Amino acid sequence: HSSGLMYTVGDYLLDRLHELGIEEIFGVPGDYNLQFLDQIISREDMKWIGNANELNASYMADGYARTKKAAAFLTTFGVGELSAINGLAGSYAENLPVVEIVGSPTSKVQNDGKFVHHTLADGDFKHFMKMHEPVTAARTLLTAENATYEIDRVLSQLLKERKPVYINLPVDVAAAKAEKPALSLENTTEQVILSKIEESLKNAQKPVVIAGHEVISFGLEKTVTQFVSETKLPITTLNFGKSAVDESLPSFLGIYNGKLSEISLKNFVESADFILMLGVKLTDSSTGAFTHHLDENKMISLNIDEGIIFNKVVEDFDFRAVVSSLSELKGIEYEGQYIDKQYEEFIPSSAPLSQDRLWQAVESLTQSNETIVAEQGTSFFGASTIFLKSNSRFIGQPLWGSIGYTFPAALGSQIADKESRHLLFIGDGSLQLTVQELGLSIREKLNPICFIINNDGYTVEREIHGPTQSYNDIPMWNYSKLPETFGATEDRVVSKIVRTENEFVSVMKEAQADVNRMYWIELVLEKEDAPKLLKKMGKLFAEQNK
Amino acid sequence: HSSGLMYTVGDYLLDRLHELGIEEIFGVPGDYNLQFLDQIISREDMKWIGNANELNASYMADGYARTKKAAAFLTTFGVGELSAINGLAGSYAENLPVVEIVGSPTSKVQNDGKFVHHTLADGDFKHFMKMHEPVTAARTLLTAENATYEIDRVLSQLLKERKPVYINLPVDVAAAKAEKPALSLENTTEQVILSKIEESLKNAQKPVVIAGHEVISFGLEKTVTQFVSETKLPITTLNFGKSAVDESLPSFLGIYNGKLSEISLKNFVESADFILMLGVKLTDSSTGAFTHHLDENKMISLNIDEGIIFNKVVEDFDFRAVVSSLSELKGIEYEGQYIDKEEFIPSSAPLSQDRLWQAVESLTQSNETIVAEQGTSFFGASTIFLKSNSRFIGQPLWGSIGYTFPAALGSQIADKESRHLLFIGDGSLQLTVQELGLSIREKLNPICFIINNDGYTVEREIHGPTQSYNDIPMWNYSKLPETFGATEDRVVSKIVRTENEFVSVMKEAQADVNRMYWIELVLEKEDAPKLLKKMGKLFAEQNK
Ligand SMILES: Cc1ncc(Cc2c([C@@H](C)O)sc(CCOP(=O)(O)OP(=O)(O)O)c2C)c(N)n1
Ligand SMILES: Cc1ncc(Cc2c([C@@H](C)O)sc(CCOP(=O)(O)OP(=O)(O)O)c2C)c(N)n1
Ligand SMILES: [Mg+2]
Ligand SMILES: [Mg+2]
Repeated sequence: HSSGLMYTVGDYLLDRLHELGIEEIFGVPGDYNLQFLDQIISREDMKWIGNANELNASYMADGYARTKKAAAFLTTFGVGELSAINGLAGSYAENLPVVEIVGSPTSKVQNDGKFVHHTLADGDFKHFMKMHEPVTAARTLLTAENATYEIDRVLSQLLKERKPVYINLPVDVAAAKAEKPALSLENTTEQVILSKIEESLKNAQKPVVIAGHEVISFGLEKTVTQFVSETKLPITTLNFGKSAVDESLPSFLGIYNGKLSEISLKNFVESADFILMLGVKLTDSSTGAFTHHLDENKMISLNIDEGIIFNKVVEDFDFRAVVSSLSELKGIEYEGQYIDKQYEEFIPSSAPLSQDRLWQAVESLTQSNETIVAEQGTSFFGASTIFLKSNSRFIGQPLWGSIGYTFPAALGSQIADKESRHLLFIGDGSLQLTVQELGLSIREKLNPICFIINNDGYTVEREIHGPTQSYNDIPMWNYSKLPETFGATEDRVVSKIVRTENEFVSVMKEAQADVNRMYWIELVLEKEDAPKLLKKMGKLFAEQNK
Repeated sequence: HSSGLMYTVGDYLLDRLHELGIEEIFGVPGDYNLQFLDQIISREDMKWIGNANELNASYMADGYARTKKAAAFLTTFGVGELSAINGLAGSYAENLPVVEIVGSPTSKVQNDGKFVHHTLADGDFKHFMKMHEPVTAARTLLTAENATYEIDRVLSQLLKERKPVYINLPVDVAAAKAEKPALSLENTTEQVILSKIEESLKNAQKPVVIAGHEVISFGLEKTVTQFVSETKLPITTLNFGKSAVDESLPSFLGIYNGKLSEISLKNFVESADFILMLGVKLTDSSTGAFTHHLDENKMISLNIDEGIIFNKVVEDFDFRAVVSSLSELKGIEYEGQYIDKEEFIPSSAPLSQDRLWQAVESLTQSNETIVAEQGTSFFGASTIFLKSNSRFIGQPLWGSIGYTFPAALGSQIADKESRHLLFIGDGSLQLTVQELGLSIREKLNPICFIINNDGYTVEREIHGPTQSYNDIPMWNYSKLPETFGATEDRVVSKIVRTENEFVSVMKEAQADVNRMYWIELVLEKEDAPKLLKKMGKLFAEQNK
């Protein structure tokens, strides 16, 4: 004790999760995990945060992982795990270190082949783990004797690749005896790679660094930011991995998005004489539908699973080790120009809110040490191009792109860093998929600023195909009234409806000033209104489907 | 004159769905399915009914299947289909004929291995179909050259087994040319089975029939009901397959649930000299945690996959064909007795669980469908005797909480003339509440009871009665319809606390066929119906 005044498999698992930095476990209870849940409740160093449903729990764990750099959630066998699998798939796609724990029937029930609840009544308890093979880096069915090695094996794989892993935990196994961990869980080609990077950077007249999502996966943002700060090297990111570096760096150019990039940024990146890509994946939504021009002949790219050194593929290196050794490089100093930074100002009028003006206002009014979370739809595509301030971050999911993700994800991220004020931008259509975590937000007394874009349906989809087709319409809820209906009082959540630019600035300032309450702001915009980038990207998506 | 002087693969699929009797398609749009969606919207013979999310869409299609006897839903590649997979798993477990259509990127995009949205950015577009293998009877990724063959193959498997099937439909493939279908979709072993059943029923002095969920799967309820009515044979069902026969039959004994059965029913079933089981599976929640006593030496059981004739296994038979030939058997008439069959008088007393289900039993009418969610609702409602032409939807094998709300709406869409009564707990409603918008848009008139007992009471009864994980955030449930956009001409919302209030509101609801009823029932967290008090401890022992 600080004052100076049987261990089980369940304790071992929880101790290892604590080592990973996890202080909160998400999910939904079931009879097959209640005894292990008791162990979670008893922990002084970690909190159970129960969700309304398992898909939302998986999304929430993903957001938490993006900020905390590790996460865990708990489901019940069959019905819980299968409800969550789309969230885990997203975590695999965008490479987030999430542990799913699945409580399963006792070893004896499984071995007896009993037709119990949450099964297909065929006595086979292994179908569901098999179904997770494509979306997990490692998976295990624990036994009393295998538990400590199996837990360590799969969590070591989480540390190695920062992809999700899967632990099936039978009821009786969690209660079985174990002993405390003895040790914690935590170069030639690597040194060659560093020498070639050093040589290339020093010889380059116009170098450019491109940082991506795998930097975020490994929590290497501060490391890359420091490297770029010290060397003054020009840097850009895709919208996939936005905030992989601090956007207040003087050498940060903006977001490269193929032919949809700002012209001066596009010209700079595409005329660079050397390109260093760190943890980047080029996807449709992050390259203006594959209209990027990045010359492999002038490039060294480093990813988790491979590196390409001027066209030579290498696999025998550690991505984290190489990136962390970049500030052993001395004497690299860019002496050229960057591009002109446009002046950021927003002067409101009484005009009704429009998309392009909305994002101009958000850019101006967002502060340092805030996290912007933006949903697929007008929100992602508008917010993607805003210049973030010092120590500010971004969460978007452009590869997996599961609408509804951002609401639970914003809440998980907000729990992960209570000192970083989260601003959520989510569409009306997207909120309807995951709205039930509003209850959790109230119970946990979270204080994010949530903006719900009521544009009477799926505007991003209207921009791609069938602008006046009925399938792009949704039932209109009274969005501003949701907190009250879900049990919130005025001293917990402040709810608003905003129609004009003047109203938006007033509420935004009011919300930003009041750090001790959650804000729930219904923004009314026209269904035909889309931000400039989305008007362009919509037609590219449409072309891709022809 | 005086002088003497196109059809596509998408259309083909929709024509086949029409053939299956499907008039509504559920789901959620995505760019990879919008052009196929245009084809659905254009149809005169079926309607797109868009859901809030895909899990709910799969649940809704399942409920629709239970009543309509076939169903379809549409998702987008990756994110849509994986969101729905728990619903499809439940349809596989409980054997419902649901078709999932997944809209996927163009064949060119797939062949080029492009890193497009809703993928793992590895160029592989086959992972998600593989993930469906254990929960589908058949699956296909359509090409322009195999599309009609493959549609017919998988829909024929749906007809054969009545389990869910899966069709991945690339954008360009749906728009590819096709020709209208040339053919419609559709032994001694069966004769021996029928003869052995006939002989056993002829010679039996105390036969009993047990009907199960696979009867519901094949739409054989009326067939089995007719057979039992003609022969006067004693019949029971498990709670898994409740309403596989009409419960108003004179020879309907009640629900057999192992040692938790009513004593006279248990004694009757377990002393029968011959047992005929039709489409039954014995599961923990449907046998009082495996405390049933059914002697295979006295039994002929028929299932979709397998038949057992006095311990001898048979497989070369058509389950539907055999069940459909039972009314042709002769010299079968039961001449014995059954088992012996209180007026419900309400008071101002606060609502309690056992009294609630007594009231429901007394007030339920003919031509209703009762839907009951895992929790106090299922365990209470499962023993109510249904009136004539009334049905039940419960999911005791798969047991996914939240299922019943979308399922109840889907079933209600499937049969507009059966008034649906839903009993769902507060904890369960919180998983699937967003389909309230759909119910309002579609002007559905079910009667919905939400059991507000301040958390997960069934779980409290199993383990940790005062542990914080059994608590949930309390919503103002009665206010949900209003907040989701309902007006008073569409939904009537109320909070009910007493027995008098309950009888009044249920009667009021049943009398008003033109509006939806949304009724919050207030009960204590410690209160559970008698069956659940027992089952809670049996689950606890099962997890030792
Ligand atoms: C789980 C799921 N289902 C379906 C989709 C398809 C889809 C998107 C594809 C393109 O990813 S964008 C979109 C509409 C989002 O509408 P909104 O939230 O109202 O946003 P806004 O009106 O501001 O554009 C859908 C349904 C998806 N991405 N994820
Ligand atoms: C999708 C999902 N998640 C979790 C469970 C576990 C579970 C049940 C296991 C046993 O199936 S029963 C139950 C509580 C239901 O609570 P309620 O709806 O408030 O019902 P009541 O309070 O009336 O008992 C849960 C969470 C489940 N069945 N399905
Ligand atoms: Mg919208
Ligand atoms: Mg409850």
